[PDB]
Amino acid sequence: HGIRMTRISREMMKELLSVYFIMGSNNTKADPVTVVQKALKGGATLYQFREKGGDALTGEARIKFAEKAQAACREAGVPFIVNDDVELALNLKADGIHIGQEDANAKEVRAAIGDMILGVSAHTMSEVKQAEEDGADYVGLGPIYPTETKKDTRAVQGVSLIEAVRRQGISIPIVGIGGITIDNAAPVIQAGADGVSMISAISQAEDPESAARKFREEIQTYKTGR
Ligand SMILES: Cc1ncc(C[n+]2csc(CCOP(=O)(O)O)c2C)c(N)n1
Ligand SMILES: [Mg+2]
Repeated sequence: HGIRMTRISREMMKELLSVYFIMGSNNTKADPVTVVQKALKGGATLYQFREKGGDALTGEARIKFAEKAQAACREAGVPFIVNDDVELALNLKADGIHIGQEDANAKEVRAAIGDMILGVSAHTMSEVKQAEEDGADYVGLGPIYPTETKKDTRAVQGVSLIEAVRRQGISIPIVGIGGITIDNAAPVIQAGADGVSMISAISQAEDPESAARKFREEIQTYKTGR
């Protein structure tokens, strides 16, 4: 994953979304970079650096943590995505950026980042369509199941929006998010998603490596079987 000179293809985008681990320092009681390393070794296919709120790091300390997480992703051969912070993404030469409905407007972010990967969180059909017309490479849909990791979430929607987007014939890359565990991931893939994303199911696991590996095995099975 080098410096891109073309938009990512939908085929490659959908492969990367399979097991999409998201983490910051306030999401684990263990050493944060160690947790990221273990998730990548077990099989996460994409990583998002999300360091915000709670007792998150700030300043130089947050930047130095991001550089260590990015180096972990380079050693594993997995792309590094930054949540929210367009300037950090550009300064680190991240592989991409994830934004939501209250963040910078997708059209302006797509202008600022060239051919980097762009993800948008969406909760409704118009928001998916808008994200696609704005130049997103994928959408994050949810919350599928109840979750407390992110404070301010929208209402729990199950797989309803995923099915509705596939019914309207839209083929954009989709990752499901919100309260996903190894026990409830399969239906997200059966409804038509290209992957699952998680924080707690991996970051707070007794054994994050084995948790990542089990997700990778299960998601592969269900993508072939739907
Ligand atoms: C790919 C992507 N889609 C959406 C979001 C926003 N988001 C929605 S629910 C949630 C918490 C999940 O934690 P848990 O797995 O512990 O329930 C997050 C961070 C994002 N940052 N990235
Ligand atoms: Mg955001």
